[PDB]
Amino acid sequence: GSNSGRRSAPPLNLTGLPGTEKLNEKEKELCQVVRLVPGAYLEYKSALLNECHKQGGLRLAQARALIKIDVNKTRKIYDFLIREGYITKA
Repeated sequence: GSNSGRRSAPPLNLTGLPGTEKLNEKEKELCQVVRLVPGAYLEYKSALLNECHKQGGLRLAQARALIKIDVNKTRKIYDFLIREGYITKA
């Protein structure tokens, strides 16, 4: 047999959603705790990476504005790429 991409299914809605099959063990908990969606987060994560590299020097404010899905919701997604290293904080 081989991997199935199902595992024990994380909490909230994100066990067989479109993208969780790629969500890493880290991003998974980040979206689950924030109740986010796979494709949704996968999108903002990609756009933020391209824009941040284009403008170079994007901070949290730009995140809550570009992907203004909410208040702490964007702060958690951005604080992840920022502290992780995917993007920078000015």
